[PDB]
Amino acid sequence: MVRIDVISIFPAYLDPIRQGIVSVEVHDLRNWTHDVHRSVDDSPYGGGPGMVMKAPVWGEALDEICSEETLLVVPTPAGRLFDQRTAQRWSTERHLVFACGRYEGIDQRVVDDAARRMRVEEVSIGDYVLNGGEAATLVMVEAVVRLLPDGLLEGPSYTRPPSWRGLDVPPVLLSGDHAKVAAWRHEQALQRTRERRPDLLD
Amino acid sequence: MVRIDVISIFPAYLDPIRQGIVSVEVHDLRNWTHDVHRSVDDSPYGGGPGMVMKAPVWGEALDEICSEETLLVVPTPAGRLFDQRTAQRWSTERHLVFACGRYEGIDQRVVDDAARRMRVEEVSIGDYVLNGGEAATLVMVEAVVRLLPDGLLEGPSYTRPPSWRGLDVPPVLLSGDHAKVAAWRHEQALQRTRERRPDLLD
Ligand SMILES: Nc1ncnc2c1ncn2[C@@H]1O[C@H](CSCC[C@H](N)C(=O)O)[C@@H](O)[C@H]1O
Ligand SMILES: Nc1ncnc2c1ncn2[C@@H]1O[C@H](CSCC[C@H](N)C(=O)O)[C@@H](O)[C@H]1O
Repeated sequence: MVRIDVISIFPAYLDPIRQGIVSVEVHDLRNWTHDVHRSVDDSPYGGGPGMVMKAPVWGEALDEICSEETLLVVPTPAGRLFDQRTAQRWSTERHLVFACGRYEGIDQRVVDDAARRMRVEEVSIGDYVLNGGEAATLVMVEAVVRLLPDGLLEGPSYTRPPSWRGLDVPPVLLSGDHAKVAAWRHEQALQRTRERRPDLLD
Repeated sequence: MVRIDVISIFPAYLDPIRQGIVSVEVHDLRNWTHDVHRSVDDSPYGGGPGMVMKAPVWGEALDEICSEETLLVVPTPAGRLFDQRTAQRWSTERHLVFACGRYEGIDQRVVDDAARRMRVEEVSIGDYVLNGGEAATLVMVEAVVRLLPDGLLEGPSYTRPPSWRGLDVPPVLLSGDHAKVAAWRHEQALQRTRERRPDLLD
């Protein structure tokens, strides 16, 4: 079984995450604060464009939630790119903890302290900016959980009816020789990949 | 104002999307079915590993929801990569419709028919596989809405206290000359980018 914990100051954003193999629990980071303000952020050392999430609150939360078996994931635009191989690799883990940042991110010493006792991966889901780690956590959790018990883009798929609004299903798919269908699909996959993702051809 | 419509067979997955500039409405695709089964999928022409979403249900839904001003987004792993420039560009639109696929995706003629009357972008959020377009829609909507009224990864940030669990904030950030802080941050950004995203240096 894989146990998944998510820590966030917007726990309700993880509501879709529910939709004996996997367990999910979402925690409010403000539960490990001790001040009337329930403060989780503070001013950046060196100056900066926003606030930074405090280390003591995070360390206290991670002390309670994680153990030596934990793989701690920190969603961040400064991370390694999430990919299918990463999702497969994480699917074998027994305990994933997703630490969701907001503001400008989490004080670096949270990760440095955690790495003393567990494994930690900082991961971006793509080259675009979100407000927080929660949506990235939804994507990574879904990608992983769907893996529990070539290199061309996929081309177009069709289903019935054979004609719809003057647009016909390509005849080779209707008149089906397996070899001809595969050939047609490979050509479509290659053209699509050239058009949309030339990086995948180098 | 930007009006955002999402169409999905799992409308509840778009619940976080709520958290005079932007309007969001989620629709159940099965509302445009007419059979007792509320069927939205059918067998792939040419053979295939799964079912394909029917065109007539989608065209009927898109007839009701879209107009000539609409930019229709189809989340798909076969799409162009979503990026920050795309999110900025979409933030200027007046009407975004997100067509969420499941199973093996949507019959290609849905996109071909829609492109007769509107603009259509097929977009992937990254090189990993989800079950459906709904989580990708959460990411793209968040990236866009946060834009409404260099090229190195960001390095580490710190906030108080200056020492925590034997880990000190780097002294240059505490003893702050603006030029020295910027220099230190540029070096950290460069090393981090080399380590985690060498593709960004080519
Ligand atoms: N592409 C991405 N992948 C993973 N997490 C991301 C992400 N984009 C943003 N995040 C999450 O969002 C948090 C804040 S990033 C946004 C910072 C702030 N709004 C600003 O002025 O830019 C990060 O710490 C990370 O947890
Ligand atoms: N990286 C990505 N970016 C955008 N949409 C994606 C995506 N990965 C999956 N999707 C969405 O998920 C839908 C089904 S893809 C999964 C297909 C099926 N479960 C299988 O056997 O592989 C796509 O049509 C698209 O809407």
